[PDB]
Amino acid sequence: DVTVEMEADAVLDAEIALGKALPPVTGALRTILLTGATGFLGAFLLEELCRRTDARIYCLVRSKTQEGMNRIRKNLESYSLWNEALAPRIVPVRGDIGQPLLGLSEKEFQRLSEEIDAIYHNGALVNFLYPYESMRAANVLGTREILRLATRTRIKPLHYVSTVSVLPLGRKAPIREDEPLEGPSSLVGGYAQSKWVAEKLVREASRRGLPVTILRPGRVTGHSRTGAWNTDDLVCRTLKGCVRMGVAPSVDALLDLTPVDYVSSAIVDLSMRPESIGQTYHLVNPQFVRADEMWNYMRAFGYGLRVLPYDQWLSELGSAASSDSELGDLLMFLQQVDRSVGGPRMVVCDSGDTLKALGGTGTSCPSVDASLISTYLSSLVHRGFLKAPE
Amino acid sequence: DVTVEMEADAVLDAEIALGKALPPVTGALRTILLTGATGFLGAFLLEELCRRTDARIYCLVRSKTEQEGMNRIRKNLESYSLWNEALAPRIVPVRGDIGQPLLGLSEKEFQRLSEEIDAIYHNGALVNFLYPYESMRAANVLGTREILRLATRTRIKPLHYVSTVSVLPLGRKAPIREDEPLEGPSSLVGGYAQSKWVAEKLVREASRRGLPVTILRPGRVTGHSRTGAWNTDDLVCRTLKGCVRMGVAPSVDALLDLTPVDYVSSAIVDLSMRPESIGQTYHLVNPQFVRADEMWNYMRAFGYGLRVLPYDQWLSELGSAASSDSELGDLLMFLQQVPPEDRSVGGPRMVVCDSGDTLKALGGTGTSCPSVDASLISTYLSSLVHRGFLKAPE
Ligand SMILES: NC(=O)C1=CN([C@@H]2O[C@H](COP(=O)(O)OP(=O)(O)OC[C@H]3O[C@@H](n4cnc5c(N)ncnc54)[C@H](OP(=O)(O)O)[C@@H]3O)[C@@H](O)[C@H]2O)C=CC1
Ligand SMILES: NC(=O)C1=CN([C@@H]2O[C@H](COP(=O)(O)OP(=O)(O)OC[C@H]3O[C@@H](n4cnc5c(N)ncnc54)[C@H](OP(=O)(O)O)[C@@H]3O)[C@@H](O)[C@H]2O)C=CC1
Repeated sequence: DVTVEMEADAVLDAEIALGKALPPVTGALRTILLTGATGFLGAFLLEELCRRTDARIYCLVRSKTQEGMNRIRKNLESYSLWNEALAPRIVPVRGDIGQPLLGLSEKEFQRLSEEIDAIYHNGALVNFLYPYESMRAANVLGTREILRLATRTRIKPLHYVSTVSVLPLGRKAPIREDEPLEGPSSLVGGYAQSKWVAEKLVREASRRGLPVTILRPGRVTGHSRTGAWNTDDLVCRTLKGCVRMGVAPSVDALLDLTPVDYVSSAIVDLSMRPESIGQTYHLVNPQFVRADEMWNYMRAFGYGLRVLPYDQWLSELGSAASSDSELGDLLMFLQQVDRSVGGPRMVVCDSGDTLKALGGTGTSCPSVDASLISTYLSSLVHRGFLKAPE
Repeated sequence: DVTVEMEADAVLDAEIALGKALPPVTGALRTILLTGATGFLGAFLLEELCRRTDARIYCLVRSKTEQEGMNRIRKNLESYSLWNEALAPRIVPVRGDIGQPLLGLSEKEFQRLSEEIDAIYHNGALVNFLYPYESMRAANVLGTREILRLATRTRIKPLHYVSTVSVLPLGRKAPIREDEPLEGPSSLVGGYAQSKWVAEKLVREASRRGLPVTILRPGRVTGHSRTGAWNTDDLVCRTLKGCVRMGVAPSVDALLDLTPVDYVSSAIVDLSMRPESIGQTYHLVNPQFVRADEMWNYMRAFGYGLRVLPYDQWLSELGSAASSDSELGDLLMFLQQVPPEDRSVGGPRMVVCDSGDTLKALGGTGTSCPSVDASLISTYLSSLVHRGFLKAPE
């Protein structure tokens, strides 16, 4: 039972504590550690942090070197977020969070525990096929070693990127941001299981006096103006799927789409508030969308789409899968546990405390309308992922 | 559930029968239809048939033009050290899709094929262990249905059908004999097993209706016993590279089966030209079982270090390893999908067959199954190292 190994992992080592660590900095941030800079959200996080702060962003990246900066640079460039002015703000740090001490020597880790003022832990292995064991190192031990730095030499505030996937599916009443964490058993998939464990670890460090914010994004999607978006995204995969065979599923679940520019603005905004310490926030769209509505938006852009019950739609996918290898790659994702006629289940959240904490900021989630979809679709079209609607 | 789809599908359409078709050739074969000439066994089949008959081999191949299909065929055999340019005039490439009605031919092309072809070796099939039954319904079931339609169109054509030992129930007290009929659908795991089960049900119905058919159930088919030739996309090649790469292997209960392709090829051709074979079913599997630890000993002997762990613990370390390793992750997907009974301590179950009826049929042919030993495994690994699939040892 995987649950037996999760519980054991959710225990934080006794020596991960404030102990005799010097107090957190009270002035402005001078140096920040960000993980996941070569990823989707990390890119907009990195760029947002350069804009809203004057701190040097230390970016932990997997690479063979000065090769880290190029990975970072390329990543931001793929989203239209890079300028040369960013280069001096960014300090790549060669590492691997799936290793002890983030893959640094004892000597390098000690130096880091002295230079870093605050931590934005965004890095994680996101994979919807792999079992728990696959993501144990990066997600569980990665977070454990983050807490180890956060408490080493001098206290460092931790802004932790978690997911709403830590909450049980198949629930009518949205989940409030203050409700405590449930059993490990209520969870499906190795990713959710790993993030569940990680958040347990973080909550333990918080209860032990480390200054921590917990941010649970929902389904994060493209930048609402430029439409910049990760095409390796399952949502993106699924979109091409339906397009290319001209049929979409009916699902009774309410759909959440949170543009990444909101999510990243929100993270920075909430991280800058002393009131956020100890708090959890659901960074999801305040406004939910229905299945058929997104289909309407997509027809309007020009793509034809027959609408089928989810079940009958997976069947057609199965058949088509024997045709395309990309369509098959998507079939593997959808062929697990949620396959019935009303679609897959998915969590529903309240974002009350978030909307409240952000009411005084210029940070508002974009609304999901036909205009946003067109921004997204046009982007995928112009970038070659999709063929232009006839 | 899918067994209900399976059962509906195992029903051979009414019109697929003998009726007014001219009887089968009784003279020498003039033309042969071979499916799957771009695949592994088909390459060896094609070479056996070319060597052992004087017929022209019509190879149904997926391509944009005929000359591309010929190039596809050509390249395949060469990858196995099977090609020879004397074979070119022997081969008649045939553009089509066995997952399409009439194999992807027009009514006119289909009628003309139904006039030319004297016998059918149906070896083409979608072999995929991740996809569901619905993904392989087209090639395996309706593909087989359409071949049976060809075999009964205009004039009768004997069919030699490559099935698989995987249509057989797993975990049974006795090695399944070639004589026992098919069990129900419910006890087959995986879309692949399920589509082949359906396909064999179809072929047996046609048989019952009087179509001359041979049913040939290969076991796990492996590299050529002398050259060591083998297709790397193979799940057994896949698995072996894994264990090598991560320096550990699982200890399993199951008796393993290894059948070199050159024995399968030859036995299929052999049995097919025996008139005693019609209506009969044969199990082309290695008569001698090998054990897990035996196999690990042969590869250590070749030079590869291998720790031995229990399947579940080996499977767990595979999980850990797949974090950074796409191809490791890829392999992990195959094994995680197997039902709990075959993901346990002793590892995956696997079927055990008898090949008595095959031995007698292949009394004196010079055709027998090579043995599994360090020597065979050395031939196998040298090839893969040479092909560059494997890094050499030490
Ligand atoms: N809709 C969404 O995408 C959601 C995201 N989140 C969370 O946001 C965070 C970012 O997700 P997202 O941007 O979408 O995913 P990405 O896969 O695009 O980015 C993952 C980042 O994590 C890095 N990473 C993974 N493993 C390691 C490792 N062992 N060592 C160092 N770096 C590593 C990756 O570096 P590398 O390039 O080397 O792989 C990459 O930069 C994650 O924690 C995710 O769980 C939460 C809810 C929803
Ligand atoms: N260990 C083994 O290999 C065993 C194999 N078998 C059976 O042997 C036969 C072939 O096995 P194997 O050689 O290993 O597999 P391969 O995948 O190597 O060969 C598959 C062959 O089938 C062709 N094929 C698949 N789909 C189509 C299609 N829609 N139209 C035309 N051709 C198609 C392929 O052509 P293309 O290249 O264009 O895809 C290819 O020529 C199968 O019937 C299999 O069930 C049975 C037991 C064991």
